[PDB]
Amino acid sequence: KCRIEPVCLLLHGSPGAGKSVATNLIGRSLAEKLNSSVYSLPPDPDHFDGYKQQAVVIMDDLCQNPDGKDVSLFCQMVSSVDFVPPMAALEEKGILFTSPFVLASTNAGSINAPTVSDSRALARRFHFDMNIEVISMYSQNGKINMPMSVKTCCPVNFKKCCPLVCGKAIQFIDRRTQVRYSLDMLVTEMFREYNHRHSVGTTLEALF
Ligand SMILES: CNCC[C@H](Oc1ccc(C(F)(F)F)cc1)c1ccccc1
Ligand code: NA
Ligand code: NA
Ligand SMILES: [Zn+2]
Repeated sequence: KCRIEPVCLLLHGSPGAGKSVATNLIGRSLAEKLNSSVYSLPPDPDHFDGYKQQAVVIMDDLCQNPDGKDVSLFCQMVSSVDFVPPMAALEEKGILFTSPFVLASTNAGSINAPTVSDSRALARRFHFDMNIEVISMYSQNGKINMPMSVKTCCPVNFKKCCPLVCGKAIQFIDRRTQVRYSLDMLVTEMFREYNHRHSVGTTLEALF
């Protein structure tokens, strides 16, 4: 346990609910706070082609019934263990996974791991576990309207505001408590959690 655990978000939404744009805006806002960038993890087995310790890793379109290999990898990523992603297949040197944020999205209502033990392990890692709701005036034919939603309407974590950012077009609902957030509010909550985990007091508390 030498690593601070990444702060992890899981977004559940129907197809066309804006999941991919939401994770890429949340990730870019967080990544810029850390003077870094976003990396989308390839879904295929050697998942880390292009990984350069970017501050934000995104996993889009998680399936409802993941492979044991996928569960295993995810549980390593979102933990305090030092580990080297599978890079030998890419003929690239082993580098440590050090990204402090992991964002994922799924069309599944609930992720079912192979065993209930694995389901518990996933649940303790999805620190922010949120449902996406698209507001009906910003959706047509089940698809979020991006021109409408990005048109400039101030926000805390973005330069300009738009319906996507301030909760007019898309909202996030906490799956446990039903508390509701805009995208802007969610970035604040996630960065606050990152600061909590890196604070001196928190890291010292772990010595007892
Ligand atoms: C074959 N297509 C799905 C492969 C895989 O799906 C996953 C689904 C769930 C998880 C979990 F649960 F977070 F571990 C991890 C991966 C995935 C999805 C997106 C990015 C990397 C891996
Ligand atoms: Na948490
Ligand atoms: Na509509
Ligand atoms: Zn706005």
